[PDB]
Amino acid sequence: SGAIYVGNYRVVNRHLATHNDWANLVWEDSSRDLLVSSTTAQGCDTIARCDCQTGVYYCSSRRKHYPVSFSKPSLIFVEASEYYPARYQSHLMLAVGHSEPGDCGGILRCQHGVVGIVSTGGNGLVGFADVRDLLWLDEE
Ligand SMILES: COc1ccccc1CC(=O)N1CCO[C@@H](C(N)=O)C1
Ligand SMILES: [Zn+2]
Repeated sequence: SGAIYVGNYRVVNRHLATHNDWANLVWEDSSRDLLVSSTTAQGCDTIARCDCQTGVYYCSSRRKHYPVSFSKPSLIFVEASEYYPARYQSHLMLAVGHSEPGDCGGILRCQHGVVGIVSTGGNGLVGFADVRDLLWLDEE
């Protein structure tokens, strides 16, 4: 589990969104596994606006943050899971690292701020849903 709290937005994996998230919906995209809902309180996270390919992510199944090198956001075939059939997920970045299903939501960050959240995994890989192109998270 896990979310990004920036401004009056909450960014979560679409497959982990709650009824309150759907009832206060700002934007959602199944092909990216992302959903954004509105919040009453202002958050403290800031979004990275860069093309870094190195950063650090939180892994809840190890209670640890790991440094990683990750690929640029792209269209990748992801195997079937409990939440989606096997399909192409867009804006996904891959790294070598530990991830279990419940690790979804962990933040990936670089020197500039939050880059994305854990979305996929398996066999020593971890995939992150990028948020650096969502410029509207910084305003309104
Ligand atoms: C954290 O992912 C792991 C890790 C190890 C093994 C399996 C998973 C589960 C997984 O790949 N999912 C969860 C549901 O959403 C899927 C998606 N975003 O397409 C991806
Ligand atoms: Zn950066």
